[PDB]
Amino acid sequence: SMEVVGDFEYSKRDLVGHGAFAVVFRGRHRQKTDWEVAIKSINKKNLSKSQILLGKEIKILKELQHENIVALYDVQELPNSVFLVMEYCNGGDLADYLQAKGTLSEDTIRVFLHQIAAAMRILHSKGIIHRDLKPQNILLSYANRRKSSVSGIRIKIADFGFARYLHSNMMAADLCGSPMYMAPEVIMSQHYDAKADLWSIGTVIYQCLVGKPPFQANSPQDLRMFYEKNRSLMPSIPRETSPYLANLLLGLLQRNQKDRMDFEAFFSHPFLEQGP
Amino acid sequence: SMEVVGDFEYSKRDLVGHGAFAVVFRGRHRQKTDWEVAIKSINKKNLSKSQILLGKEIKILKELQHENIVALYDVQELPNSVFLVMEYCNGGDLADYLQAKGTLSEDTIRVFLHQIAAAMRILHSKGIIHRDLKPQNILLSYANRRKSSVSGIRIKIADFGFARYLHSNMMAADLCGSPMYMAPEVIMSQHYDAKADLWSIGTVIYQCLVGKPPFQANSPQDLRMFYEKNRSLMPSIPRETSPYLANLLLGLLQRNQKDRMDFEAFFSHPFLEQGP
Ligand SMILES: O=C(NCCCNc1nc(Nc2cccc(CN3CCOCC3)c2)ncc1C1CC1)C1CCC1
Ligand SMILES: O=C(NCCCNc1nc(Nc2cccc(CN3CCOCC3)c2)ncc1C1CC1)C1CCC1
Ligand SMILES: [Cl-]
Ligand SMILES: [Cl-]
Repeated sequence: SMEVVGDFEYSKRDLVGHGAFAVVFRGRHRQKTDWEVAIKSINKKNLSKSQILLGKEIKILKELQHENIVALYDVQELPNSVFLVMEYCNGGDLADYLQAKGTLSEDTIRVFLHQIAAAMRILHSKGIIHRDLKPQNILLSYANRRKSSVSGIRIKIADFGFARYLHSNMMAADLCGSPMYMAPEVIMSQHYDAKADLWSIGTVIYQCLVGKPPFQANSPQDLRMFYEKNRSLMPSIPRETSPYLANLLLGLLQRNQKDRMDFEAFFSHPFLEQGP
Repeated sequence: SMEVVGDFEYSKRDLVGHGAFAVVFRGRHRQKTDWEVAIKSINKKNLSKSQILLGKEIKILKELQHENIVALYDVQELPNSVFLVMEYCNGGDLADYLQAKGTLSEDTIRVFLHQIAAAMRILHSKGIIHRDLKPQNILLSYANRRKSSVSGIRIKIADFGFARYLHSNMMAADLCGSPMYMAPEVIMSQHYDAKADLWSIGTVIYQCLVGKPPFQANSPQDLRMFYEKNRSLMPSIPRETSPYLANLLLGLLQRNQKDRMDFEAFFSHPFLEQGP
């Protein structure tokens, strides 16, 4: 029993992930059957009870077209559900890759980070923040399943469900007329969460290096309060960590956004600029 | 020549406002012709080139149903355009009312502010900020055109095109799974623009009292830079202003968001709690 979604199909058995409002299946083109796809099914009624808008991810994925961001191939609307047909990542997620490898070398981390940074450059230039980056939505794709080493992995960022747009300066003036009544922080495009992804990336790199996240907690409750109470945190960096990677990690893992490394500093951090 | 929009109609001659992506016409129910409506026409192609999502205003207007917020009656989608059929405000905007009256008494300001505050309470409870409040989208409605004095005016907030949702604490955990990789400012719901509307309201009240906005500028450019350069501003309050209204104005018109009065303080400000 295959479900049909435009020119594609999937089995409901082939679940490859899910969240509150969506499930994702491995599927394929119905005729070009070696063209695998990831089909995301969103329940409309469940979604309208959140603040999440239905067309946000669609629009973002079209605007973010790039080799380190999952592609969107088709949208199919039904009475109850919307289907997004997107790029399938045949390597699964970074979480599983880490479980299998334990910890990554600094050389491997550098290669992955170069790709994550490329993704982040395209988000940055469109004023998009992801806000929920984690090993579960940083995905691995192998172009040939023969080339199965690090140099055959292409990283692709997924799940923009919790993402948001940041306006620029005239992005406020150009559509909202005279700004005379507009709050200064809106006119000036001041955004508390503009560096959210940089923290995330920090936690992920740290976990690649060390084998655990830098600040664990038994629940969402504990982690909120731990971050509430401790207004300044030092992650534990192993002594063996190269000086520049440690510098990068401590810059990313700044509890206070204003003290956190910004994108240009991240993109041009000396750890990232290397040869082999 | 009347255009038809579901059970309603309008003339293209009866333009009552516009912006970058929309025009609004006075119209009416086709059979109950004394039921006036405001019909907003949005060009789809123009809109998709902005960051603005098409269904945002629709969803917000449904969630904000309230007597000081324009109602949404119908949505009609066409190949090129979406039409929103909304509550018509037969009194026009506050801008025109101010042009005609010059300046308002403190008693009148108190009555208008009570209604604006009621609107703000419903936004606040749904975590919505408007971000572009101004005299042009704070509208006047008269239920009987006979009762034409202040006590016959009902204030209604309009144009949520530039509005945004703020998540709550578990609004992050409840949909985005484990928050272990999530930025602290995202987990904690820290928002630079959470008080944007309070500044706006400040500028509007000030203009009602004084007859001009507190910080004029020849362009959007000047106003941005003036706010960039001057990190602390004192609005000029007339000596005749009642002490508590002056206090309220200076609390709202804080250039720096962190020093600005918050919603609960605004809603319970002693100027607002009065009898006649
Ligand atoms: O997209 C989400 N999470 C990311 C993981 C699931 N989605 C994807 N998974 C994948 N592939 C995948 C993810 C996890 C596991 C696997 C299955 N493994 C493949 C290799 O090893 C065998 C099993 C494959 N590719 C693409 C995608 C996204 C839609 C474009 C959210 C879950 C609701 C949306
Ligand atoms: O909604 C917008 N701006 C607010 C003013 C235009 N819209 C409205 N105007 C009004 N009425 C209105 C506004 C300005 C002028 C007038 C015309 N006057 C009526 C009384 O005196 C005679 C002329 C009437 N009512 C409702 C609405 C909004 C859609 C629900 C934006 C313009 C693109 C969206
Ligand atoms: Cl957004
Ligand atoms: Cl939003």
